[PDB]
Amino acid sequence: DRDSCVDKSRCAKYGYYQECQDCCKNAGHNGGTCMFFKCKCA
Repeated sequence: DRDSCVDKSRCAKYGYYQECQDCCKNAGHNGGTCMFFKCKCA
């Protein structure tokens, strides 16, 4: 799942966000980036 770090990932139009970032390290994606109003990861 990790909905909280994919769709419900509390981000902006574009940017970065340490929450989804650090979550995504743990997930093993790599890290996160904001766009187009959510945080997505690798």
